[PDB]
Amino acid sequence: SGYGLPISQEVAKELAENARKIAAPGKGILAADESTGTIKKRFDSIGVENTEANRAFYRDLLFSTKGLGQYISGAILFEETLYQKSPSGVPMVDLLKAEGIIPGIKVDKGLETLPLTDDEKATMGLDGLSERCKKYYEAGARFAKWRAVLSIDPAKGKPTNLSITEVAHGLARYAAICQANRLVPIVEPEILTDGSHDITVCAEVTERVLAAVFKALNDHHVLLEGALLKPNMVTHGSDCPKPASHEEIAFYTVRSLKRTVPPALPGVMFLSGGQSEEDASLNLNEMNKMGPHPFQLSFSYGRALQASCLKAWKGVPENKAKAQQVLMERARANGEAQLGKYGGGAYVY
Amino acid sequence: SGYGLPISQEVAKELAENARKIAAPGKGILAADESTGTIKKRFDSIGVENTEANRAFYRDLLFSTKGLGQYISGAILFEETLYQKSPSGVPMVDLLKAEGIIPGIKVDKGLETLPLTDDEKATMGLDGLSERCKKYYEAGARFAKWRAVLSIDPAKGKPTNLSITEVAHGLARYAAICQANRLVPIVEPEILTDGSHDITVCAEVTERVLAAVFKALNDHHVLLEGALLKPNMVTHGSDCPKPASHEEIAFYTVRSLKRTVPPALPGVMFLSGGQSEEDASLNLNEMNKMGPHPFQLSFSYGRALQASCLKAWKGVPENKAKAQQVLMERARANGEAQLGKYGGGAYVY
Amino acid sequence: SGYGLPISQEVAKELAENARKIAAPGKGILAADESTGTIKKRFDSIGVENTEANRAFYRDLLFSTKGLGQYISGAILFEETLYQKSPSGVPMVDLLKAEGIIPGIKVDKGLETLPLTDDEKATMGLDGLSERCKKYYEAGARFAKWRAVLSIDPAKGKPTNLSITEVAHGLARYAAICQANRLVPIVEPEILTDGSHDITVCAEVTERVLAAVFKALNDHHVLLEGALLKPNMVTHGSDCPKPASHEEIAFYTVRSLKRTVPPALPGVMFLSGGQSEEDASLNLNEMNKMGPHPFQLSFSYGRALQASCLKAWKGVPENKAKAQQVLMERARANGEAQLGKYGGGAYVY
Amino acid sequence: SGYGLPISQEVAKELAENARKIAAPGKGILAADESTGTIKKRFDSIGVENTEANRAFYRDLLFSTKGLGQYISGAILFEETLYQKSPSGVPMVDLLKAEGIIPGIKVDKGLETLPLTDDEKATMGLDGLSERCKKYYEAGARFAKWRAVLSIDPAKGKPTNLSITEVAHGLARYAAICQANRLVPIVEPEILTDGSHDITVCAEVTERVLAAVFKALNDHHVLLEGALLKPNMVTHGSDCPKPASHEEIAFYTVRSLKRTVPPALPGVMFLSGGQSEEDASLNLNEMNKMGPHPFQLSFSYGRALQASCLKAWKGVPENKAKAQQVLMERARANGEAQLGKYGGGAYVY
Ligand SMILES: O=C[C@H](O)COP(=O)(O)O
Ligand SMILES: O=C[C@H](O)COP(=O)(O)O
Ligand SMILES: O=C[C@H](O)COP(=O)(O)O
Ligand SMILES: O=C[C@H](O)COP(=O)(O)O
Repeated sequence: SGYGLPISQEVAKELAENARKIAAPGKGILAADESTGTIKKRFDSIGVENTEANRAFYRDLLFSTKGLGQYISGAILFEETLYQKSPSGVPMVDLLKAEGIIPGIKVDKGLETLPLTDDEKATMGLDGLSERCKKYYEAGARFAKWRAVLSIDPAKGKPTNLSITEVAHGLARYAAICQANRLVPIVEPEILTDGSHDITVCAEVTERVLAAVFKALNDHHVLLEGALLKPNMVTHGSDCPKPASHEEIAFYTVRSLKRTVPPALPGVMFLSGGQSEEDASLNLNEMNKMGPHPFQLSFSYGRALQASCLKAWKGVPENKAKAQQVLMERARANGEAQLGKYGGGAYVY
Repeated sequence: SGYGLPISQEVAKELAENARKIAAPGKGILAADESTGTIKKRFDSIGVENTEANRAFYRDLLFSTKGLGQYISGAILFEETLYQKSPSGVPMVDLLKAEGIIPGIKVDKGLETLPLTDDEKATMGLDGLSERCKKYYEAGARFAKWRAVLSIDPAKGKPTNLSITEVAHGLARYAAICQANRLVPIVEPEILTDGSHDITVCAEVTERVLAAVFKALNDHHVLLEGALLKPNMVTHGSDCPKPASHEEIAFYTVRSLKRTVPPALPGVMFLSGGQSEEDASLNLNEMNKMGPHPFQLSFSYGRALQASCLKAWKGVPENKAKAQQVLMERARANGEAQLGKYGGGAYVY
Repeated sequence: SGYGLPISQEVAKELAENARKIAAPGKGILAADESTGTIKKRFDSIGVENTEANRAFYRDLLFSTKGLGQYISGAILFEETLYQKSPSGVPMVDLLKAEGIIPGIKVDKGLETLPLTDDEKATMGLDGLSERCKKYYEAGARFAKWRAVLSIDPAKGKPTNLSITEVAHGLARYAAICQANRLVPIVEPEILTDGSHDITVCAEVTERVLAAVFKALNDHHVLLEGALLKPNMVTHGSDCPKPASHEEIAFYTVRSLKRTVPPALPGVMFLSGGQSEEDASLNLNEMNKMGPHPFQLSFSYGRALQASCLKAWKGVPENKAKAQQVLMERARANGEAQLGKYGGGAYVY
Repeated sequence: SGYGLPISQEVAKELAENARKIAAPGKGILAADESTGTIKKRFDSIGVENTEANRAFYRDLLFSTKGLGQYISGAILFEETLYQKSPSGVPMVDLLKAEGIIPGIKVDKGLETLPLTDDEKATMGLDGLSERCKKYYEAGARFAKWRAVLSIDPAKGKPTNLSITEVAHGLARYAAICQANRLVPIVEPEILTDGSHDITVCAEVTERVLAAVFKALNDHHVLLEGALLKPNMVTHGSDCPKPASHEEIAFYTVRSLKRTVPPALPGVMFLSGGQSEEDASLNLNEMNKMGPHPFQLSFSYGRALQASCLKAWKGVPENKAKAQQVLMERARANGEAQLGKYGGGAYVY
């Protein structure tokens, strides 16, 4: 009767093979999909003018790092970069392919307030998405990313039912559209750290959100075997004076996932959401000392892979090698953390 | 806590006043929002080439009909027409204002298949909708329309849960966005007549769909006082050899509405969905002999107001007067039907 | 396919005829279904020992009041009373029939905390309900009542999603079971007045609860034509120093109903929930000066019909006539209030 | 705000420890909770009169089998048996304790048709359940069982939305009540094999049902760490002429679980639902050659553990030893199957 028509075996096999390649042991994702405006903030941190040439130089600096593919399975790109050439004229996608890094593409169109909420956000982008996915696949992308955002505010009842319902609906539609176009969807429901709530509050909210997200994925006929999750870790709020221990973050994060995520999903690729480079590595490492797990626990890091790379680049060209060196140090740290083998650098029901 | 923030009293009052003006006794809506392609079919029925000049001539023929505002409270426009001038150079909106007809604007971006359904449709258009609503309000629109489509197929389980969920979600988001921009949303969940199902099947499906739609409107903080519903009448499927009597259509249609539609909604403006001009009038008339009702039962007709107008125009200019004459005959028929006073032309639980 | 099987036309007609008889103009319900324990509190207010003989005397005092049927369409009984005889040996149901008052029966089994909520309540009683309904119908009952309870506490997020979901589920199951056994279900989702919240908070919560209740009634195939609603009025919380004006209570109460209740429902029979006898009458009267309405707005009062009757009885037999006199005064007041004709005694979006 | 209050750490630890003991490697559950009537059918198969003495003899035959605890971690009892003594006067629970088998208790009150469905069933029993759980815990029970039933009928749209919603609601309420009383809930949503549908239809329906069940468990604050699932295997319908291969049943069953069941659940204890003793063992064995899994895959078998035991007993006393011998043969077979080590006896997206 009215059940989902069967997905194409050929398409399903491609999605599942690529999702498992992205969630490969000892590897994770480099998130380099900062929009034209978000990257301005980054370039401002080191005093660089946001010219197309500078963005091309920096993304070339990242993707032409020799040996990066030992630790990086995929790279999320902004649309500009997907169709960009390096200063030397090499397509960015060809830099990735030479390292065997799978290109991915951010496909949402950003955030808009839900009417009559206290500044809670819907993620836009479904219009034309299917046609965009087709073009992006032809350009070399094999996975996609769509970011939704929720916030915790006990006094205001955030996240409200409408926020959660909207986030889940947008992610499920986006995920099904991606899979119909041969792109592995990264499902990113980010619960922001804003506030002074405890780690146990983050855990409760994360559980409620993921339960809703995965029910909606099921309702929309999303193939978990060919999808990835990119959630927040479970942590104290950012206004808390003391950060939770790495063991605490690891425990509550794994618990929240095991309570809500069906194990057909091949990989959970965490966002770093403002954490320091070293915390992001140590928190992931601590989770993978608790393994083996029913899914790969790994990373999809932007700031946590690039912070020191930017401060070492400083917009100054000649120290490109130094900047690439520190990117490799962080890629190695997080690849080792995926295995629970990172040596440091720099049950509750 | 996490309830809807209060709507602006000033905005709410405008929406409610305009919704009641649109649902005025003895009046209804002229649906003239045929897209550039849908109008080609119409012009083909009488052998007219779909030039911008011909579309402008025909829409001018409609909106410059003297005295049309006695029976027509509002006119739904396609975007082209909202910003168009008549052949004589008068803005289409000024033609409407001269008759005191409120301009309205279709804001959805059409239909797209839901992945892994049997050709069941999502309605697209939320991206940029809020900004479009602002521009359309400045151009003179005071209400909007968004068409969703469902079909009945018992053997295939249509409409499936995913279809209904998607339709309701899109309509609720669209309605809340419209109201945040001072536009009265017409909520159109059209259940197609395709198939050979009985009128009682149409009634069951219509009830399930409207129950879902109105729950979602509530979830999204939509102000029913400043909204309108544009549903199918409840009828036999179009493949049935005998059409249901007008009394039967009237009974099951009113029953389906009274079982699902809260009476804060000011107006139900039916689509004609393929009915003949005379059936559309007689079916509405029969419902309003059953009055008084908790909401206005009226019309938002395209074909049922224009069919004979087109065949009388034939693309030939000079018989503009004849064509306008027959438009007035149908506008009067349906205005009188709104009052249950149309004289004809041409309990089950 | 998987839609509700059609209700029996014969059963549906009986339910709809009896629901409309209960919601008759100028009449309402006497709620006399105080359990054996709840009545102890009442008898304690005037110093009477809760013997079966005293309960029989008092219920006989109520139901043998000459002319009560001019204002009382139905009487809700506790099970004991349904099978009880007056001190003179006349069955209580025969007293009701002699006045043409329809007997009704409370069928829930009281409240139990939902695990891991802050003392939020499920209503129990579905087990054996269908068989109880059959016996109660044979004993003369023609409608039933099932009380659910919610509370407002913004700091604790009450009513929580689980509370609302449970209330709606229990009411919908109970209502469908009643109708399968030829009993009109009174659907009572009582939002308690406890707290210091504003009337606008009560309105928001009442809207959310009723939207959920009526969606669940639809999901469970409940025939609205053969059902009744018994909601709280919309008021300030009981800890507020100033009580809302009668005009304010009337406005927000009617608005909350018209925003959520489909007009196929024949009647809304308010609970008085702690209001004084005179407030209960004046608040209902004010709503029916705002008529005519899409459904009957009337009363299902316990305390608001009996408070002075008890204090006049005092457990002293001989002043049975005085007590019956004051019951008639309150029955007349509320019957007149149903018509908006009570002369007193003793738009916001 | 309105989230679940924290479960008691002491209660949670007990539930999780007992759930893991029940789901112990190489062991599973003996389902001996046949009601007084269901056992009549069994005794009739071999011509035994359903006297309390015969039931006591047979349950004693089962539970006094020497060495049974090597393969049986728990035994589900009917209430009669929980408070029964063997013919020799030993309490049934003491027989279990002597083998280290954990006693469990069936707590539902059977099935009742949902009004206006085509004979789809609600499970009754929530009324008084919490108090029953307390008494059963004092009598020695440490886990409970509640059976819901769904059927597949594509032409009738079964299982309908109402069936699934009801099943999920009843299971979630029951599970939360059990855990509040220190009993591990076995969650049994049995999809019947009735019909001629393919194994892929069973897989689709099983996925939809389990997705709904686990969302409802989350909504009701059920601790997955202290719960167990008892689902149907995924198989062809019982009217199909050819039974699916053991490899096919194993593949689709594991897939349906991994697509819907969060891995915090410690154990999935399959019902045998009419399968032969040898099929039940071989199908489980085939699943555990596919291990290791994110949860224990094991058995909760009635017929598949007792069929030959009954036919060997024949109601004749003296061959008690023979009957116990064959029970041990089947207990060993299924314990070995839990490990994927049973030697036989007697990717699709
Ligand atoms: O974490 C996800 C990405 O950083 C979001 O990028 P964006 O802010 O440009 O949408
Ligand atoms: O009934 C609604 C309108 O006729 C839909 O117009 P459209 O086909 O151009 O979207
Ligand atoms: O308002 C409803 C009834 O007064 C409830 O009676 P009860 O407390 O005995 O359940
Ligand atoms: O599979 C579960 C049990 O066999 C059900 O026992 P029952 O039929 O007595 O409820």
